[PDB]
Amino acid sequence: SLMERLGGGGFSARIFVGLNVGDKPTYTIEDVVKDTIAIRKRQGILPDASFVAQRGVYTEQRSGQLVTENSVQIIIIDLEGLSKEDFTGKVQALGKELREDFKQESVIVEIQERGIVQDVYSITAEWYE
Amino acid sequence: SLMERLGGGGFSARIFVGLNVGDKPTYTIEDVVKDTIAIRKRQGILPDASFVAQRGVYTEQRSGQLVTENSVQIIIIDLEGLSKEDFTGKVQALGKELREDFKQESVIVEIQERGIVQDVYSITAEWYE
Amino acid sequence: SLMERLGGGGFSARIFVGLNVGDKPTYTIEDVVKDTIAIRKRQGILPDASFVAQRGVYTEQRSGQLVTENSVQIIIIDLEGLSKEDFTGKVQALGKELREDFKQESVIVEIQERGIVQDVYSITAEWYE
Ligand SMILES: Nc1ncnc2c1ncn2[C@@H]1O[C@H](CSCC[C@H](N)C(=O)O)[C@@H](O)[C@H]1O
Ligand SMILES: Nc1ncnc2c1ncn2[C@@H]1O[C@H](CSCC[C@H](N)C(=O)O)[C@@H](O)[C@H]1O
Ligand SMILES: Nc1ncnc2c1ncn2[C@@H]1O[C@H](CSCC[C@H](N)C(=O)O)[C@@H](O)[C@H]1O
Repeated sequence: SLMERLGGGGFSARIFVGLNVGDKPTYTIEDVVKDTIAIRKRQGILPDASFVAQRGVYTEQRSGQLVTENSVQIIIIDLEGLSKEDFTGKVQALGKELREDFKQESVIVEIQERGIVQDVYSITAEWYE
Repeated sequence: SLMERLGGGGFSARIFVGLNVGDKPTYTIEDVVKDTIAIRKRQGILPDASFVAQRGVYTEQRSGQLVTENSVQIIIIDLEGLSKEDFTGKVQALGKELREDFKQESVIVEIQERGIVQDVYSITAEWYE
Repeated sequence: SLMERLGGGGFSARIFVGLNVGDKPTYTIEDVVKDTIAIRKRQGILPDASFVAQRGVYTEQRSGQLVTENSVQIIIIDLEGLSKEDFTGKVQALGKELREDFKQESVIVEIQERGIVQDVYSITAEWYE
């Protein structure tokens, strides 16, 4: 076998997507897998990724209620050697669309370069209050 | 949606908690979720976290027996902008209490700052020998 | 309890192993656990590790087909204080053997030092074309 060293700037990302809508369990990990594939295909990017099922604990921003849900940790290693701006923008757009598609108040996105965190973002719904 | 960049020094932690007591499967991931919520509430800290089910392999320290168990990886991203000392101390106290509550010989704690590991600790029972 | 700070250069690794052979679901996480234990024992290294079940999305290299499979993320924290070369070589050998044992086209290996990625490798089958 060949020991192919990955090129590029070593970008990766983690996205956390919950599966409750409010306090109601609603979605499944496979829903997130399929939606992520669909989004990334429309970006023209290699969709390859890992999806980890989790239990998540989250404090709702508006009410302060503490909720426990199933959630998904999406792990993306850039295998295409994208620029920082290209990779970051495509991951941010994916996170923003996942938030909409799953009716989420927040989606958390973490961008890394050689494992060093460049940015952690909370993508937050602007539902009118 | 709003792309809220997380503030603070970028602290996060990982805690590994096994669910065997010795070679006996005993606990579940939901037990760890509930206990973690309870501990963190008593700390006055936001409990929000992710919990990943795993299979773990561990060599017992006293006997050298190799055990395979279910285990839990707790992932904590600091969203409150705590100081290094505050966050580190609260994570260490959580790990220490989890070790007691689940009758564990070891709990592993990893503290990161912008993804760079600051400390890896094994919290080890002092059972008399 | 004792708060034992881990020594060494802080090496760790992640290995991603799929459970499809081509487009056919074939293996299970427990197969990977058992094979990893067996390999690491023959290396004379402490086998201790964590194994995370995942859903994985992968583009096949030769055909371009997009496949969704179950997969396993192996997380290895070096607790023995190995040298960089020793740890890296033993993780690479484990990844290479896992690729063979599970009839995989690719296995992904990531080596970290204090969380900073030193290398990401794709271990790729040289099946004759
Ligand atoms: N501080 C933190 N550290 C680690 N994981 C966290 C976290 N805050 C949230 N998470 C993870 O992020 C997931 C989604 S956050 C909450 C989503 C919710 N359903 C909504 O509508 O907004 C959680 O389930 C948890 O797995
Ligand atoms: N070197 C290593 N690298 C990665 N994960 C490890 C590890 N050593 C232990 N772990 C993880 O840490 C978990 C708990 S360690 C063993 C706990 C045991 N039940 C006790 O009573 O002490 C394991 O199940 C495994 O998931
Ligand atoms: N770019 C990427 N980012 C994150 N995870 C990835 C990835 N590419 C692959 N993976 C992970 O790596 C696993 C194995 S890669 C594909 C293995 C396949 N069965 C083969 O025979 O080659 C996938 O299931 C996925 O979990």
